[PDB]
Amino acid sequence: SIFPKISLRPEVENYLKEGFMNKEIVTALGKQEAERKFETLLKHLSHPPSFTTVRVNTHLASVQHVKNLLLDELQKQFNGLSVPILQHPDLQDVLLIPVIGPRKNIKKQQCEAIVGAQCGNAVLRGAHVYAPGIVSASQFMKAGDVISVYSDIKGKCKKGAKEFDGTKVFLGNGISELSRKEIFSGLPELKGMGIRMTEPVYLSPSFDSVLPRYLFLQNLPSALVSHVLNPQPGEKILDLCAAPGGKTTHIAALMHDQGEVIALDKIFNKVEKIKQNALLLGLNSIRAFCFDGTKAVKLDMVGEPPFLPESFDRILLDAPCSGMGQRPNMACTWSVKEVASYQPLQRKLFTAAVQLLKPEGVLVYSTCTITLAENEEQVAWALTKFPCLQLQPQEPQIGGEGMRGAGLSCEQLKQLQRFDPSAVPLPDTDMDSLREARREDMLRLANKDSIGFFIAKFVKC
RNA sequence: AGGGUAUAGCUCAGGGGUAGAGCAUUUGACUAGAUCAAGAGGUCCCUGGUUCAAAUCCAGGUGCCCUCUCCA
Ligand SMILES: Nc1ncnc2c1ncn2[C@@H]1O[C@H](C[C@@H](N)CC[C@H](N)C(=O)O)[C@@H](O)[C@H]1O
Repeated sequence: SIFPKISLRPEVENYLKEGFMNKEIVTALGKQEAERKFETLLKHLSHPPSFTTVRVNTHLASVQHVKNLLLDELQKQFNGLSVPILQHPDLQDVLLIPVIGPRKNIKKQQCEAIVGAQCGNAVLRGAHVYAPGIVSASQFMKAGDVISVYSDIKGKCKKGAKEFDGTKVFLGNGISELSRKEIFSGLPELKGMGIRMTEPVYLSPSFDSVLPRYLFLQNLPSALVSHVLNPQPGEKILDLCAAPGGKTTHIAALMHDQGEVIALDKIFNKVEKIKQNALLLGLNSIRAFCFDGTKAVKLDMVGEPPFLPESFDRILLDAPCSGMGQRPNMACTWSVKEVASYQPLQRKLFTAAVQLLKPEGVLVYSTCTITLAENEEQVAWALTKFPCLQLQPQEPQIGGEGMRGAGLSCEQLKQLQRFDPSAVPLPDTDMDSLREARREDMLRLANKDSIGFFIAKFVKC
């Protein structure tokens, strides 16, 4: 609708093109169709998901209670607007709030401000602009000025600049709470509110300091993964790549905090974020460690990692990925070598995971990318190198089936869960569209118009 | 068969030979700054290799990073 295609390097876009236009897809669909599918995808990746999905912390508050509190909250934030809060029938602990946008009738002010691309993407998802996000502002900006926020999607604005000739994207208008001086004078690493969004292009609730113990902002497929893994209370679970611990805390909540959830991560601060989250939401079965997942299998001769092989009941490999399925992602200035730089690491982590898995155990491999080399190909490779593993059907089945190209059978592809951003057209929701909307339409919208994601389920013998 | 990155206080260009921009900071002028001018600034991460010569190219080392909703 409103935004152009995702600004990719020619080589990168041609890489992905090679991915989506392979011999098998061309055979089963034709070039004229597959190409349009690809372009539709690239057109969709620039726009926010049409649904703000919120995971309920069932270990501290029920879904009903949280829903009511969030009704009061939306009553407060939207000055008494009327947006519904659906409850997913398949994902029992997930709430859905529709996104009101885009709004093309926003009048652009003269006082401007430029945020980081990531900050912009956050704002489109219903976030305000906090001080560390602003990388540019009109030199005459005072606290209280109604300013227009623009997103430096290319990430080319050098911080502190008073002018920018590069690529900007209008995010909406907001009331500033800081002058340009207060932000760029001296070097105070200051925090807090910077720009209170009052007229965003996409209208979504702000989830900063609201019910921190009860909520967790989480994409629908991400919340789905922990359900697919299906952890039972009392088991031993381990997710190699865990931080900041969304799926970790979710797993812990699904087990009623009864069992043992070991979370690993490579970066220290990230592990600290895991611990902070677990302590916040009230989960005690979570134990986080700063450790290389590729070297997590015991070899030398000495409860901390590394662990003995076949010592975990269930393992979640939420492997690091290109993140090409991210929405909204209006631009990506990556090298092709950078985009395809993940398959080896994913394979190492996968091997380490299989070694650490008990027989009859479950291994769930999940990415947030769209590439074949990081998804279906990794499944084929996994089923080839490890013959003990065997692909399993999943519950709940929500996303589409696997993409042809890895040489898998249709029976195998039906057991994968690939979420396609180009599944359904972009819904330009407004209040009139809200009122005359069948619920079964909204649910399908929430299930289809999502970020790029891929889930695969394995069992050991 | 993992990758990217290290340059001025901050944010980043550049590039085999005399160190660059924006902002911040300093000074002067004009009526504290939506004004003008002026200069202050860096063993270019460590080590080794190629080379007449490496801040630049190569290798190793180390630090930081590779969002899977919101202090960016
Ligand atoms: N070799 C590695 N071993 C363990 N963790 C890694 C490794 N490389 C990257 N990571 C971590 O993988 C994480 C990828 C995250 N997106 C995981 C998100 C997490 N699954 C969640 O749902 O909240 C990064 O934060 C990395 O710190």
